[PDB]
Amino acid sequence: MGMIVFVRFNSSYGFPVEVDSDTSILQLKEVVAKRQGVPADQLRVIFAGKELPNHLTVQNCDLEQQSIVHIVQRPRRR
Repeated sequence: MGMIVFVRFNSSYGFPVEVDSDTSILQLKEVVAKRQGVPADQLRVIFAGKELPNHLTVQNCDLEQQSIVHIVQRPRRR
């Protein structure tokens, strides 16, 4: 109980985040906004070829135990 999803932000590897079925994408983004000092509205979550919107929750999308997501910043100088 209590799932782990790994979060990769500007790194080659993702850190473990305890989440559950009710955790939303916006909330997950907020863990990174607080770690990087960047606003959550300038962050996006990409998972298994899908950029996931703020309101979706874990039980409402394909995230499962130990999924790894890639959080990127927008806008960001390329």
